[PDB]
Amino acid sequence: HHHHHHMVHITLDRNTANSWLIISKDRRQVRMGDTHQNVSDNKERFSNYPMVLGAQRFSSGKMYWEVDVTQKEAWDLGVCRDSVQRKGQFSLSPENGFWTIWLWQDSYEAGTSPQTTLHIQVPPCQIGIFVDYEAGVVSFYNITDHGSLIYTFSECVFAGPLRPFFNVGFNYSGGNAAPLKLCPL
Ligand SMILES: CC(=O)N1CCN(c2ccc(Cl)cc2)CC1
Repeated sequence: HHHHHHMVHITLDRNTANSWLIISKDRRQVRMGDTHQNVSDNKERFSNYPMVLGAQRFSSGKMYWEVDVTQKEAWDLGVCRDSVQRKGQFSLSPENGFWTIWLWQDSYEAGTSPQTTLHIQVPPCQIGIFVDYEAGVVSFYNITDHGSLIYTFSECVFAGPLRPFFNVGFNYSGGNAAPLKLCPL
């Protein structure tokens, strides 16, 4: 792909984070803590899952960023509506305002309803995410495999401002403590 020139500098929004997340001082890295991180509750925080939003809101244009997923067993990545549900149980789908892919139990899947199997020969250490607001497109790229396409959501109905979306996943196994990191431009 040739989307690199639409690179944007994403930072994480502490106020949206699940209360067990630890965000670095530079707001570029997030990981699961072993306990509640001693923050007050608020209506923005994701309650049920280890999720956080980027601070940036997008309503036009073309945007590209990259996320490091090295040595994680489970994670979700993509974009979502600013108005997504924060509290309680929900599935990641375009109907609920999410355009995402994930790793879970040694398989990669796109967050359609129902979910779609992905075909990845080279497990990615870094993921590129491309959003074309006007075209209604969200695409995912395998940076470890020379930028090969993972998945394209097309005919997207964004229906609002978009935010970068992250889920570091639970760490029941003791093998998923590693962070998500926003990679430098
Ligand atoms: C609990 C803690 O402080 N940890 C564990 C997770 N860590 C980590 C960083 C990068 C990568 Cl690739 C893998 C794992 C940092 C140190």
